[PDB]
Amino acid sequence: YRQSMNNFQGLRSFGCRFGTCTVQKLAHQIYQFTDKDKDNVAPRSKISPQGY
Repeated sequence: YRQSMNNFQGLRSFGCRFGTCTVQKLAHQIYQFTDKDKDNVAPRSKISPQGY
C-alpha cells in the first residue's frame, strides 16, 4: 500500500527547468483538484489503480 508523498506551499515542488519536474509536470495536478478545463483526457481513463 502507498499514500501521499508530501504537502506544502511549494518548496520541493520544483528542481529542473524542464524534464520530469517542471511547470508542465507540476501543472498536471493544477487541473486535478479543480478540473476547470479539459482536453479529452482523464486520470481514470488513462490508468486504473483502483485506489491503491
